[PDB]
Amino acid sequence: HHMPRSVTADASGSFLTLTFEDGSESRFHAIWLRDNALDPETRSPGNGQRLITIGDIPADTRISTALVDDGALTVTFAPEGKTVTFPGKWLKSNAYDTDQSSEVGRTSPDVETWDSSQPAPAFDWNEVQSDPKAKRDWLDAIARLGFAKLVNGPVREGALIECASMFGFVRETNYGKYFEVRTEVNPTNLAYTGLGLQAHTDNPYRDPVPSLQILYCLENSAEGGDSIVVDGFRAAERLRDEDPEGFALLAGNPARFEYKGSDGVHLRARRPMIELSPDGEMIAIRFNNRSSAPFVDIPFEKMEAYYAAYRRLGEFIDDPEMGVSFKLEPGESFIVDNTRVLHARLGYSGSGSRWLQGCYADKDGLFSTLNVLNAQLG
Amino acid sequence: HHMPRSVTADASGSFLTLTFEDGSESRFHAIWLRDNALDPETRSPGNGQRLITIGDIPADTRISTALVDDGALTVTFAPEGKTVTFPGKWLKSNAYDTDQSSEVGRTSPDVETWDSSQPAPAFDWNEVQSDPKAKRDWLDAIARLGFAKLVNGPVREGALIECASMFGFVRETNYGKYFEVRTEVNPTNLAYTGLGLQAHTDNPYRDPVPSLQILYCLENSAEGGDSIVVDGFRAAERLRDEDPEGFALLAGNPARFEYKGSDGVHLRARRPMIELSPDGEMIAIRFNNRSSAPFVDIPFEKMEAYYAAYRRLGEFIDDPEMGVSFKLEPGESFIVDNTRVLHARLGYSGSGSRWLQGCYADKDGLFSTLNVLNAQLG
Ligand SMILES: C[N+](C)(C)C[C@H](O)P(=O)(O)O
Ligand SMILES: [Fe+2]
Ligand SMILES: [Fe+2]
Repeated sequence: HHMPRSVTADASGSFLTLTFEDGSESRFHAIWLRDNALDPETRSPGNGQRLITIGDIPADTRISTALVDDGALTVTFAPEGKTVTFPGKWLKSNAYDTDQSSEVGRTSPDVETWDSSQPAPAFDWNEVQSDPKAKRDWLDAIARLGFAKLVNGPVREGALIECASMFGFVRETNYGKYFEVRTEVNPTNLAYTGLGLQAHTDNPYRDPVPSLQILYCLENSAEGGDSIVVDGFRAAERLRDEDPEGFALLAGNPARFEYKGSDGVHLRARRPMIELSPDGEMIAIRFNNRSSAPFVDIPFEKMEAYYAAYRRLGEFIDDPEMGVSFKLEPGESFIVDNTRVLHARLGYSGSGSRWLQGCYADKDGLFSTLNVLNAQLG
Repeated sequence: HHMPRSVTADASGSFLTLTFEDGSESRFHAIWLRDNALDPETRSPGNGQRLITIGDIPADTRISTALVDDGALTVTFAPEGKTVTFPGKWLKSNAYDTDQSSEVGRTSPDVETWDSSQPAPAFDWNEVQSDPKAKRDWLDAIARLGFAKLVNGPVREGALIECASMFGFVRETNYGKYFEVRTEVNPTNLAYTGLGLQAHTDNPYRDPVPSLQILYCLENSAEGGDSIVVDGFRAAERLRDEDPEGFALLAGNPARFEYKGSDGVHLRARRPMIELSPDGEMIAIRFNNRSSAPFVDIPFEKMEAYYAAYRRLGEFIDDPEMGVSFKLEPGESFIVDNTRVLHARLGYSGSGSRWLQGCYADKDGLFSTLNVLNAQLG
């Protein structure tokens, strides 16, 4: 099935049809094959960079001659007269003559959505540093599920920056490379500190949104206040399955977010609460009650139904059965994919203090590190 | 103009229609007005953040009474019995009943597109550093035009980091805090050679894409090495106006991008070459011949047309009448909005030396700095 058997070219030379040993067929256009040639004059052997532009490829490029031999495809292009070969495995892996799904709001096959039945993934600080398999599994959990907990870390200021550096790079803001989250819980504030905060993604007013968030515990002597995570993709899925028109409104119209502090910070963004790829795949969630700004982009005739959908998404986010809760002891931390997984805490149940440190990092670095680890372990 | 004259409420109480003194009308829904109330129980007086969730607003919310007085609208909401006042100017500025354009591929009102007919805007290093009016003008140019030169700067290694610090924060990547743009033996990227490069946006394989790039000249004494910038929005507009089907193909299907230039890095992204907001406004351009990966997300029946559109976009990008060309002197630099404005360079050779330094920053910080300067200067 990854082993090519034979090939036929069209009389035009505009495409060819590759038949594999299992009977399956896959068609490839001449232009696509020429642009994706893997030979040293198309792709630099040293760095993999393509050496030619689309403009460099003759617009009348066609397949002149083609043949399957010993697991590979030989193709010669006219009018260049250029012969290249493609390994069979590569052609199958990079095929586009497939039945690509067009389901609106579908999740990527790489991710798995969850509710309160999902245990919090937990990994050991020392093991992820010394065991590449543990590191791979830690980062893979953040990739697939959008969060993971790291335990047995050092009780040291700035330790979260060391965590970030294990896979990527910190998104520095006006607040610094990291920020302090100090809480004092006492009878004078327990009326409000004793209630939970609505789950949210951080900084939807930043474009580009910081794509990972790390929260790291240094001190905890206050009862309750468990951290909680909610899968924005699951909330969005539930809306879509119940109410596809409401989902389409939240995906089809941008919201506005703003943070205009008294500390000389003024951040604004214009993005939808549910962000889809142009072919319908769900790629990001932005939900934060505190920084939502006037919605000026939604037409008058859609505003009521938009608000109804918005309210419904909030109910799914507020649903106790959607939240995964956990304790953070000193030296423990968690990361969330801040383009997907919302976070908050439950109410505090007793007096004391807490000291967390917070920072942002970016997913591209995490995915790169994961890719490198998979290649090293594969 | 923004002075309310009169108001009518709908029979349902679901919206009101505000008539201003110039005869213009604007409708506002009960739910939208309630959610946007500016009073101390809905919005913090200290930081302007929202103190309610969408779920806190009653399900039955409607307008019980509404009156115009002292250039403002006073509205009472049932069932809360909550009365709030909206200034006339606030209502005009935050109106959504504005007959929003649905022109696909339109640019934001805040940007202005360009070609080779406008000389490069240039600002002075010492002026932007000391004079906040000059800084504001420089940053506003980058915001509106996506491009500005900064000249008469220091011939010093790392000076670009000082430049970044004038408005925001460096996005550190695999390439470093900053990178050395010079010929390297065993280059990790074709930028590190003497070759000419087609106009491109940096790192389309990175998601999130770096939103700003700084390029800073230390040496440019070889024959060639001229810089060219191209407005990707202008190129996209031309394709839109000439060939709406081709524009739709590039906006409606994701491309793939990949960089694996050495061991220890493997960056991938799945994004369209033309990114639109869900309401059709142009958001971003991603275009890079060197790191475009096999396009696997485009149906077989659309791939030929997709490539034709990609070719045509490339022709607009390569058009000499689109490119703004200059050769940097030591201590001169430029910034591009890397989500919009492409940069290129001509190959260099012979005696002499070329040495540029590059780094990434983010637009969110630039806009905040600009927003703060605008407040402080008026
Ligand atoms: C090497 N680099 C200058 C940092 C990036 C390249 O210009 P690319 O974004 O085209 O790969
Ligand atoms: Fe938060
Ligand atoms: Fe570049």
